[PDB]
Amino acid sequence: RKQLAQIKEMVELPLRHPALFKAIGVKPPRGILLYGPPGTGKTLIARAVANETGAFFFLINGPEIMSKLAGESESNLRKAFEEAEKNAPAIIFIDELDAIAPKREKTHGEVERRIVSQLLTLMDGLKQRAHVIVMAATNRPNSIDPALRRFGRFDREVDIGIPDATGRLEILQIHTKNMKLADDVDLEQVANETHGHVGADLAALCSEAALQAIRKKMDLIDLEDETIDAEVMNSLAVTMDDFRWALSQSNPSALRETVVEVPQVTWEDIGGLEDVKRELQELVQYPVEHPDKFLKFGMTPSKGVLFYGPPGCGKTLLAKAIANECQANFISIKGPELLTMWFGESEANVREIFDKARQAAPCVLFFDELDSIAKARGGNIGDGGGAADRVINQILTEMDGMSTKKNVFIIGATNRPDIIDPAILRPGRLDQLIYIPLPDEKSRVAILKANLRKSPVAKDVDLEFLAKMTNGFSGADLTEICQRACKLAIRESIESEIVPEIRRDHFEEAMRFARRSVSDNDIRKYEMFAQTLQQSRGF
Amino acid sequence: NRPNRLIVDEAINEDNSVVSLSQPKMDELQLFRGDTVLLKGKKRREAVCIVLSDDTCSDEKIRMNRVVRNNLRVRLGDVISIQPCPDVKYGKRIHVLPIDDTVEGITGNLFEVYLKPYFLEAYRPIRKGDIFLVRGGMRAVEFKVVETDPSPYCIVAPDTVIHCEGEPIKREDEEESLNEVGYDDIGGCRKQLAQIKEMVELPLRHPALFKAIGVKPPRGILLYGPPGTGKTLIARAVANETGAFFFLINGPEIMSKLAGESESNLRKAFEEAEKNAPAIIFIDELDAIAPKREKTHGEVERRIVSQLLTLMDGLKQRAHVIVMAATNRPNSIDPALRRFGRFDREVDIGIPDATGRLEILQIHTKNMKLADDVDLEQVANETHGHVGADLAALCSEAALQAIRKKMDLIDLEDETIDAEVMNSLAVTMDDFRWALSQSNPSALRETVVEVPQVTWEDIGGLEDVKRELQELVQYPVEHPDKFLKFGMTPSKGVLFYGPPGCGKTLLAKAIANECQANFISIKGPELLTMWFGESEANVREIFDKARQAAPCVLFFDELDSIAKARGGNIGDGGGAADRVINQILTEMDGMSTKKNVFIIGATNRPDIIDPAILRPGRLDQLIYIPLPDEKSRVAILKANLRKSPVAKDVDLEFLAKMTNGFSGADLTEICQRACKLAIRESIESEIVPEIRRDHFEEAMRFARRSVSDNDIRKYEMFAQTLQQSRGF
Amino acid sequence: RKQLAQIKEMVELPLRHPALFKAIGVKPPRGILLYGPPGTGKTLIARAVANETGAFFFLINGPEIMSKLAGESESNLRKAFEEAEKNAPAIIFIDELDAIAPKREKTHGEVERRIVSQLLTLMDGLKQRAHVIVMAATNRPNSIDPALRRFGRFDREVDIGIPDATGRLEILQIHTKNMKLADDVDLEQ
Ligand SMILES: Cc1cc2c(C(N)=O)cccc2n1-c1nc2c(c(NCc3ccccc3)n1)COCC2
Ligand SMILES: Cc1cc2c(C(N)=O)cccc2n1-c1nc2c(c(NCc3ccccc3)n1)COCC2
Ligand SMILES: Nc1ncnc2c1ncn2[C@@H]1O[C@H](COP(=O)(O)OP(=O)(O)OP(O)(O)=S)[C@@H](O)[C@H]1O
Ligand SMILES: Nc1ncnc2c1ncn2[C@@H]1O[C@H](COP(=O)(O)OP(=O)(O)OP(O)(O)=S)[C@@H](O)[C@H]1O
Ligand SMILES: Nc1ncnc2c1ncn2[C@@H]1O[C@H](COP(=O)(O)OP(=O)(O)OP(O)(O)=S)[C@@H](O)[C@H]1O
Ligand SMILES: [Mg+2]
Ligand SMILES: [Mg+2]
Ligand SMILES: [Mg+2]
Repeated sequence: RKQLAQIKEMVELPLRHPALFKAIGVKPPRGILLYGPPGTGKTLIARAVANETGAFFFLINGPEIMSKLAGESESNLRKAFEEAEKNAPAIIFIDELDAIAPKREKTHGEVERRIVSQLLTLMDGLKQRAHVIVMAATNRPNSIDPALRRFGRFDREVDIGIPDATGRLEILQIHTKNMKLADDVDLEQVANETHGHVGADLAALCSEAALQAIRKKMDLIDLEDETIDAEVMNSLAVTMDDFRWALSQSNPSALRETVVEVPQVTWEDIGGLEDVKRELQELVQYPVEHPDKFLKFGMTPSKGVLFYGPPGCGKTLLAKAIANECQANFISIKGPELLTMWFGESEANVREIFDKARQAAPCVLFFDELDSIAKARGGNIGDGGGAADRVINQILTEMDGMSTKKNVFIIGATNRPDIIDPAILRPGRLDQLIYIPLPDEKSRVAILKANLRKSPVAKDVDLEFLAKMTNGFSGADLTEICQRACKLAIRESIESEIVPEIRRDHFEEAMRFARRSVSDNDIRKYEMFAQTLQQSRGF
Repeated sequence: NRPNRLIVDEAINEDNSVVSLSQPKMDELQLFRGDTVLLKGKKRREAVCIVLSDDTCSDEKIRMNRVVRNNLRVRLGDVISIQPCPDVKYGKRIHVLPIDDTVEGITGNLFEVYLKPYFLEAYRPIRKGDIFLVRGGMRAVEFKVVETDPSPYCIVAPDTVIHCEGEPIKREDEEESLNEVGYDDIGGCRKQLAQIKEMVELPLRHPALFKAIGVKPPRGILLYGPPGTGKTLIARAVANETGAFFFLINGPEIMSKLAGESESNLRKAFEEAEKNAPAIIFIDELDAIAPKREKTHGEVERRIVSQLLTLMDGLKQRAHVIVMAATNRPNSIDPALRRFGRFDREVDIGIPDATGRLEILQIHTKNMKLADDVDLEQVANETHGHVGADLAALCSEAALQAIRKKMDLIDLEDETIDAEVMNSLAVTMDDFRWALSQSNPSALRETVVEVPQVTWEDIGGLEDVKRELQELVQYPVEHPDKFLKFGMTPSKGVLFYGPPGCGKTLLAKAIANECQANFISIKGPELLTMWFGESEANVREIFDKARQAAPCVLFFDELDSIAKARGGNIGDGGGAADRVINQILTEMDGMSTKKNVFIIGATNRPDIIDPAILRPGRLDQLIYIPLPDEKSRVAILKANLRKSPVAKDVDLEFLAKMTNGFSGADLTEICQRACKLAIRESIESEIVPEIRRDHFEEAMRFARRSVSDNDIRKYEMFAQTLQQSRGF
Repeated sequence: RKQLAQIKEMVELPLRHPALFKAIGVKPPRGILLYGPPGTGKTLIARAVANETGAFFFLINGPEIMSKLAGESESNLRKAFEEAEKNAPAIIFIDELDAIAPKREKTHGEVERRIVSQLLTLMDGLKQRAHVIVMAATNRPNSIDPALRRFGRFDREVDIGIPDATGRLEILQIHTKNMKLADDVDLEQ
């Protein structure tokens, strides 16, 4: 939705008013570069915006250029540009570009850099003259010739990520609108258990689910005829088990990367921690929702917040809770995934993970368990020197190039804040330090009312009573208690088959098998860094 | 709607023309057990068969064998009409003559050995124009009738005389030979075949049905499996047994010709399929067609890659055409071809297990009649890494050994061979024994997909962990209705820990077979030898095989091997983390909770593994394997000698009564020593063959302890206090 | 000695009885791959087993294929296979193969993988039809295209190592038989 409107801002404005641009000095768009993983819809949206404007549209994807003999491939591309000039206004769209201009460490073949030079010539000479726009699409950032990303050829780029749950909701109906659904069927719950599906994945899933429904009646009906009657087409309708069996197959097996979703946790949804709820807003909410402030008094807002404390305190959720109330998206970067993408002595994939948070403004970036990088360099005892890395210096240098007026907010999280370099803790990258203490009574009662929201828990139990005994337990312990109680209740529910509700004794058994996620000595270690922390800066 | 139409499906019985049905259809058409049934098809032809009764079957379908499928010209996915015919028929005179197209090299009388055993205990009627295939003499030959008694009135009875003439007739174009591959010529891959049966014949037998509906039919299907799995055989069968056109281009004939016409040949191979719709396209090898990877050598070879991408990208609906390709390894296909719309659906065909390998022997030795003392059961149990090609080569060379064993002394030098000695030949025990002792089993070994055969009664003891493993595996497999009414979510990972030699691999297998799931065993050192240095690139594909083979239970045997290489005993200055551990712990988090894939880890020193995989959401439940108790100690002894003639003088419970502080390795090695000493005195007495009490008595005294005592209390001090180690 | 008898088990059996294999279902051998260090005798034994059977034998080693101009090298190999079909039974022997199909980390040159694809085509299409066997020899295991070691092309391999003392005894006399030796001379020590 966000990616479409800003195309609506740069395509139809310089097309529906050709003579308006001829008098004004504003240079219209020429080149638009597309992004996104394969199957995102790089072709569908281009075809829609090229066919629903009335202007001419010409299609050349990539391979038909390299499929023909040498010599005429360049001529075809050259004529495809002059044919668009005469019938102005026109538009040009290129489906895949990564296999067209691989002017990188490959540099194989004489004829293939010829077409790269040909396209560079055909775009470099594009003065105003007529009203023509070329557009290209690709799958990864490190696949476009850097000579094409210069100003005047490809200076404006849009990143289209994997849709979230509410983004994936509309994709189901925009393809199943001709499929009338029964009363007991809804598309809401089925689009909630998935988190990495794109339009192509959902289209394939619905197609095969419909095939399953077709065969479920063709196996017993056995109607062998050429033409089919409409008296049975209308009676057919997909059921619950079809969408259940569709996802249990191998079609969800796809590629997973940084997903852009919006959180759904707000102030009433959580409880307690009034001492840090009062403070996080002071440094996030106001310099987002109050543009008039923060420049009359001078000064400048922060960019970075480092979260620290006992493990299992729910730092990721605490960071999400503030990002959704400022009308910003959220990208979750957990520790080990930034380590598995490191390989050895070659990553070359850092600069592009920050731009997605920039095009999707406003956005709140989160680094979950940043302590993973220090794990690999040196842990526990450590090496002879500092725990610095070529992946840490490159990100701490990258976060300093941004202007203070951008709304991008980076948030770090760690669990052992004594081994991280003060280099990122410098006054100007990570200024404010915020401590996450153990959950109090108001949060302990809330976590229990939240982790069983979809269970038929009887009213015989008391929610406040559990938090009354539970004092020295962390979020992991509070969750695993409920997990154990539900696990024992679900066993007796099946055993009675040889009524299905959770009773007080079910929580009572889970009470006795409780353990402590954290010890005691590490606690006072954590709140001795809280009051005296500015002393560690610089030394 | 005339409820008599039945859907055609292949039969499972390995015999002559016998059609199986269900029980409601038995009483619906008022037909008895043994009766003459009438079958009607298209092209105005009549065929007869026998209805067989079955109860353990599917809901509603017929079982249509290939012998009369060619007789009635009916393929898979068509319709068949059945009706009773209570007509009394008696056979007196039948005339049959072979065709001179396949009788080369056969001399002598062929009616007293190929027609006598085939007719007795059959009572199978015949019609005019029936094409039935018989077996015998290392080959299969079909018969055809030209003139006989007026059809029908033909029943096999001993009172029917025969007489040969000695003049074959020329075969016409009305029928086809049965020597080609059919749907019944493939065995070993059963799950992989049915889901192809779900995506090939459905969008082909109903072309106009898809034109009205909005469901997009399949276009590209990518095959997998090690070489020799059968990537060509199944494709040829599914392309030839559907009636649609099939065109073959493997890979090398494209690159063998001169530059310029190779692309033209591929371009014309696609337009020739459009006009004669419906058609199908199959590509034998693809890894050598599109190597758009670190190779990128040669100008003309990426030209054909772009040509094929162009020819598949432009494939709109139009006609009903499907392209299929096969390969040998996952890291050999151009990633540009695996996009949505070209290759989005993939099937993994692994090495068949023992019961999978059983059928491959007979589907190639059916023409080889075997003696009484020979069976194919035991010979397919000692092997674990053979595919169809390996077994075919093994049987071919075993037959050659049998041929030479009589050609060395018979010395019959003649052009044509007689059938009087072909029938007398039969392979023996020593042939299959000597076949495997040669170098033909030397092949490539990888992850094999087998089903365990150990259940609750097969093992004993450990009631405290049998009671618990089921609570977290069995119910959220066999009870789909649960685990969402109460909310919550099932687990994915279980980590096994304790003294070495406790049988953790077997304990993990015991639960996987009772939930109707396959099993893949990943032992420690094999995932280390595939690591090399700074380059593995082979992790992402080892998890998808457990996903396509749902349900499946994955097992990591001795995960502690990875920590061994990074740092052991003392350890390094930091954590024992690795780029092979982070990439798998990140991969196991991308999966949805509703998948039925279950990963199980096993270790022996659970104090040096990173808590990163022990996070609450990857490895939540921790299960301890204690020392075997009395009930398991008696069971292991009754299990490890199941194939030995142990006398009744010994007592099974008595041994477990002395044995208290011994582990599974010790319990096994005691029996190994007892058998080893008994087998020596058995041979020494030759200068009776049963195990006596003293044989176990000597093994009793030479017993050792696999584990010490101090490590024990170390193991059960982590059992009660383990949640404290999470996070620190 | 051991390596020879098992060739005696797979060459003359499917050649001296052509019509016997036509009636039975046993698939005769097609491809036989040789091994051994250079000078082991990969050519001598092939010539002996091809000349002492009466069947036709055609020789193409390796380099004459790559020595000629581009375009006719493939035609020569193609015609060398059809010339053997008409005069059945026949046999085909290739002297060196490591320099014919280097489909490995080398992958240099356009025309040289062309002949690899040509030979793969000419062997892949070999159904029963006549009684023809192709044989090839090499010097090291990591020099054959893995695509050629598949089932049906090269699935049976023999390793011929360096002969031992008693193995080396006979080699002296099989070449010095025309050299009459004195009384005080012996080839044992
Ligand atoms: C499933 C869940 C697990 C978990 C864990 C854990 N160690 O697994 C830790 C913290 C919160 C957790 N939650 C959780 N999840 C949510 C909420 C919520 N309550 C408020 C809260 C969160 C963090 C802090 C204080 C209080 N708690 C609120 O609703 C949305 C999701
Ligand atoms: C050959 C064999 C060796 C072995 C060993 C070993 N250190 O070699 C350890 C554990 C079981 C072993 N088995 C074994 N194998 C089997 C069974 C069985 N008994 C039940 C059992 C298994 C593990 C645990 C408890 C009890 N034991 C059961 O039948 C199938 C195979
Ligand atoms: N965002 C989307 N919304 C709706 N349908 C979509 C979307 N993306 C893809 N589809 C469907 O998927 C089909 C194929 O889309 P593709 O063009 O293959 O996707 P893509 O992003 O262009 O990546 P390629 O072209 O496959 S490399 C389209 O015809 C649509 O039916
Ligand atoms: N699963 C199988 N069942 C029965 N026979 C098989 C099977 N797989 C292979 N065969 C036999 O082996 C012969 C050769 O099969 P291949 O096509 O070579 O196997 P493949 O899996 O296609 O790998 P290639 O083509 O050799 S790279 C077939 O003609 C069959 O006789
Ligand atoms: N095993 C052997 N027994 C007897 N003479 C041999 C043997 N091997 C080689 N020779 C002799 O050596 C000569 C040359 O043999 P070669 O063909 O060169 O050996 P090779 O094993 O084929 O390796 P190449 O062809 O040189 S790469 C033959 O003509 C024989 O005279
Ligand atoms: Mg597209
Ligand atoms: Mg094949
Ligand atoms: Mg030589």
